[PDB]
Amino acid sequence: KETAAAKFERQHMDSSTSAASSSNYCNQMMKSRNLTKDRCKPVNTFVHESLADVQAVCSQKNVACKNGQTNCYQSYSTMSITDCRETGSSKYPNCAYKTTQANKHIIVACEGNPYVPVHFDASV
Repeated sequence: KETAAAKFERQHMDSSTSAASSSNYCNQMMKSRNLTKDRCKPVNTFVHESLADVQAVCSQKNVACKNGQTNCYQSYSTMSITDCRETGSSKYPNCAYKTTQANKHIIVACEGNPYVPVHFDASV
């Protein structure tokens, strides 16, 4: 089965670009990372930082997760991210997104040994 750590990398890591490439980026990436296979996933964030820098967030500021669990962590530094947001006119299987870049602190949930990101909770 795909591991939880690998699923986070597939859904949320894009270190090959420094920023929300193009207006096409979320349309291409939501499809290529398999987030439009079963339905249009409504919102998703990609992080444009190294894998090591995202993994290191699991040792940074401990914050409450939106679900009330305690295993979330906020990055001390801002990170380059792209938020993808399904358009009003998007109909599966032709899932359409708006691409918006930001520089924000990320909040991730971490689990396991090694203790690594398994969930993207929020950006602030």
